[PDB]
Amino acid sequence: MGHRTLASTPALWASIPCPRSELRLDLVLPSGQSFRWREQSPAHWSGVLADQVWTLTQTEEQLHCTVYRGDKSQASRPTPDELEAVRKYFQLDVTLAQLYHHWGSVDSHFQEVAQKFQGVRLLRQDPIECLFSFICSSCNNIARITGMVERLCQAFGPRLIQLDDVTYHGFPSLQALAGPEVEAHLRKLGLGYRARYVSASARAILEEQGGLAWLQQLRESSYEEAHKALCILPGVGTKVADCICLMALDKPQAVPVDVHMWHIAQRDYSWHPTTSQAKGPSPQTNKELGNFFRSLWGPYAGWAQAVLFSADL
DNA sequence: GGTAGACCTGG
DNA sequence: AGGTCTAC
Ligand SMILES: [Ca+2]
Ligand SMILES: [Ca+2]
Ligand SMILES: [Ca+2]
Ligand SMILES: [Ca+2]
Repeated sequence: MGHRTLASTPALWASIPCPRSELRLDLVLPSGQSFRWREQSPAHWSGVLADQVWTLTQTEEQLHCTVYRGDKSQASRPTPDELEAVRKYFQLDVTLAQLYHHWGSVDSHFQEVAQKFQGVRLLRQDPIECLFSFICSSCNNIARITGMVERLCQAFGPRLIQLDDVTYHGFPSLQALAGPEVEAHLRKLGLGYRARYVSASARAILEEQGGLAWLQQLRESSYEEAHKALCILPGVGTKVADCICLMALDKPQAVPVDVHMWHIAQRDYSWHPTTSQAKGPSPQTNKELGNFFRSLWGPYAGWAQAVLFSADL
C-alpha cells in the first residue's frame, strides 16, 4: 500500500493526547529543525524517528501516529513503548501553555504575535544528525540544506524501507562519514566546502575526541562547556554550536544569533549594543544579543526564539 | 582582536 | 538562508 493515512488504514494508527495548542506539526516539522520530514499526503508527515519510519497527523485533540514495520513484521498499531519515542522526540513533558504564559507575561510583543502562532516547540534530535545537518547549514537556504541532507543519507545511510517511490534511510554513522574518499563523494552531491567539514568533523570525533560518547555526554555538560567543546570541531562556529546545543543537547537557553535575530532585536525590541562599541554583528555583540534574550525570556529563551522565527519565515 | 578577504553554488 | 576558517 505504501504511505498510510488516517482515513486509509485506521486500524494501524494509535493516538497521543496532544492539543494543537501544544504542537503544530506544520510549524515545527518543516521549519528548519529537522530536514528529514516530508508531507507525502496533505496533513500527514512521514520521517525517520528512533531508527524506524513514522507517519504523523493531528486532529484538534490528538496526535495520530503510525510506524512502518517492514516485511519482517505484520502490520500493528504502535506499541506504548514505540509511542513514548514520539513523546520523547517532541518533548511533550514541556508544556507550551505554561511557557507561552511566562513569555507573554514579561513581554508584551510576544503576547501579540504568539496568539497567532501556537504549538511551536523544539524537537529533541540525535546529536549526530543535528551536528552534520547544521554543518551543512552554513551559507545555505533550508531547501538546499534539505536536499544536501537527503542526498547525504541516501549515499551513506542504511536503507530502512521503501514506501511508494521513497526509500527511507537512517542518518549515517561517524564511521560512514569518516570513511575514505567521503569528501570527494559529498562534493559530487553538491555540498561544496561543507564536504570537507563533514569528513573532518566525523574523523575529529572518532580519531581525536574519543568517539560518539564524547558528543552524547555533552548533554550532561553545561551550555558553556558544551559550546566550547563543539567549537573545536571543523565547520562548527558560534551559530552552529548554539543550534546543536538547543536542538540536540538539551540547552533551552541557547540562542543562536544570526542577522534574522538582529532584524527582530531592532524592529521589535529596539535594541542597541552597550558593551561593544561596534554597532553591527560581531563575536562581542552576538554574545550580548544571546544574553539579552536569555535575560528577557529566561531559561527557555531558545524556544521563545523559535516562536518568533516561525512567525516570520 | 574585531574586521576582509577565500570557500562552494544555484542564481 | 548567508557561516566558518584563516589572516594581521
Ligand atoms: Ca540513532
Ligand atoms: Ca509495529
Ligand atoms: Ca532519506
Ligand atoms: Ca570549529
